[PDB]
Amino acid sequence: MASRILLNNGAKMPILGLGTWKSPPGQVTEAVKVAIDVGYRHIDCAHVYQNENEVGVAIQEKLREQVVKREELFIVSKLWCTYHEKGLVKGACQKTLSDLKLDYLDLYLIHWPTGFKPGKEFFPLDESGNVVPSDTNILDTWAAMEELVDEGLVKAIGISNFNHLQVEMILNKPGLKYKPAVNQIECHPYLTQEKLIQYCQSKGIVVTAYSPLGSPDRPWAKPEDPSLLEDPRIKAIAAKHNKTTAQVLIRFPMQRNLVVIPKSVTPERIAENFKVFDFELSSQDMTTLLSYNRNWRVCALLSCTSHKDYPFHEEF
Ligand SMILES: NC(=O)c1ccc[n+]([C@@H]2O[C@H](COP(=O)([O-])OP(=O)(O)OC[C@H]3O[C@@H](n4cnc5c(N)ncnc54)[C@H](OP(=O)(O)O)[C@@H]3O)[C@@H](O)[C@H]2O)c1
Ligand SMILES: O=C(O)COc1cc(F)ccc1C(=O)NCc1nc2ccccc2s1
Repeated sequence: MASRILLNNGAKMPILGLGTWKSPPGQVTEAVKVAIDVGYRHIDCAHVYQNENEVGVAIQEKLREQVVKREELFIVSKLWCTYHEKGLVKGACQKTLSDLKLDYLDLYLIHWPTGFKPGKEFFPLDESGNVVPSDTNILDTWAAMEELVDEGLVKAIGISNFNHLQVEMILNKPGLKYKPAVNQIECHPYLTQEKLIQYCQSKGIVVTAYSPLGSPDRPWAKPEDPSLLEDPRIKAIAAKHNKTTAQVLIRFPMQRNLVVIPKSVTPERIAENFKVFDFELSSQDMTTLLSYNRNWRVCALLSCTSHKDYPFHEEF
């Protein structure tokens, strides 16, 4: 298991990164410092997570300490839905750069394929609770992302939560200049994504798996939801390998040629989650884990389901 995967822009991306959604601003600086100390070289960020400044403090301190060189880090962020408008994309990227204390991003993603009305509110709603769309389309937003590459603000661009028809739309964009390097999507044994993954990989697009542990700290969790970390079938595979269930859940996408970005602010877990390069799941383990698919999503917000570009109506 090599540590980095080659992207279609010629750069190499670490297959294990640290997630930062829900990482409290008073804890995430130390979390990222610990992560870098124990070997992480890829951090997954987003403006909408409201903690980029604090993530940036950690990155900058480790650069200043000369624990790691900037060239050895792979920092990812994402353009929020309220910034899809052409004239807002660069400023959104620059705000993220300023908060992260970087002069470039390794990868910048369209966070969701849905544009929302610009403003201070991340989820602008009408009086009945429906998200208010913007009249932007994914193709023009993509052209705006391409400009960021051409101004040196980002080394690679990509997409997130795009279904295969939406990926196809970009691949078929008139005058397409840069193909997406990555599609970052939810993926775990309850949402295995065989079709979308094969499609993306067949086009040379690297897939990143988010919520690989099933996001047990998601704020909308319900008692009746399935629970990966507590699934006796997955625990059994972990026991066989003398690893934790979380370690199995992280190793699983790695063996599908995916990048994976588990989140933690707990130092012991940050370290545990990185110790996944010293064992191998069997082909049988892999197919067995795949067999647990439920088409169950952590991320699929009801208020956005009428947006014309809502991604999860399509089969894949
Ligand atoms: N592109 C998108 O739309 C999108 C959507 C969702 C997520 N993401 C990215 O993917 C990252 C990961 O997904 P996620 O945050 O939803 O959830 P996740 O990584 O599946 O799970 C995080 C949860 O698992 C716990 N945890 C971590 N390591 C553990 C271990 N070894 N043993 C037991 N529990 C453990 C964490 O607790 P503690 O932190 O308390 O240790 C936290 O409650 C996000 O942080 C974000 O960077 C992107
Ligand atoms: O979107 C993420 O990366 C993680 O989820 C969130 C993070 C935040 F900081 C704030 C909100 C969310 C959240 O509600 N995410 C669930 C979402 N589902 C859809 C569906 C269509 C369009 C946009 C969204 S956002």
